Amino acid sequence: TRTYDGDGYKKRAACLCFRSESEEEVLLVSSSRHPDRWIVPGGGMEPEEEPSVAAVREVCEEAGVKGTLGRLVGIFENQERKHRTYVYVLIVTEVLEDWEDSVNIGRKREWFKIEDAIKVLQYHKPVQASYFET
Ligand SMILES: O=P(O)(O)O[C@H]1[C@H](OP(=O)(O)O)[C@@H](OP(=O)(O)O)[C@H](OP(=O)(O)O)[C@@H](OP(=O)(O)O)[C@H]1OP(=O)(O)O
Ligand SMILES: [Cl-]
Ligand SMILES: [Cl-]
Ligand SMILES: [Mg+2]
Repeated sequence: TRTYDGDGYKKRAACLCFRSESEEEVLLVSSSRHPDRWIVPGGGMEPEEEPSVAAVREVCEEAGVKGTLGRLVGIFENQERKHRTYVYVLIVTEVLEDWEDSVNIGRKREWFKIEDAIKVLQYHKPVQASYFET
């Protein structure tokens, strides 16, 4: 069930999934519509679901990782698609071999240096590239 802010923006949460507390390498996943493209894992908040809980759930489902939830980076809007995403830091400590989206849609995941994550996100996901700006 999709959820919405009072202005009709779809509510989402995502994590920047870093290998370590150095925050030098981040985990991206393949787009569902266009698997040769990369995105930051994330998705819709469920009814009454805390944003931090949605963020951790979505990255388990999409990226097959778990770890130590860190700070909220910020809340980011996509004007064209009308959604508003809470973006958290997650320090990955568990990498699961088979995860929901690997099994269901053959979703891929890959580690990127921050500068390379920004590069591959820029064309189709410039707001997600902006997650990294600070
Ligand atoms: O229309 P697309 O380009 O395929 O994009 C879709 C769409 O995102 P937009 O809202 O930016 O269009 C989905 O959202 P809904 O249509 O379900 O509201 C989203 O699902 P989430 O917001 O829950 O992530 C899904 O992404 P995914 O399959 O990664 O969950 C994402 O496709 P991509 O981001 O993979 O291209
Ligand atoms: Cl790192
Ligand atoms: Cl976006
Ligand atoms: Mg998603």
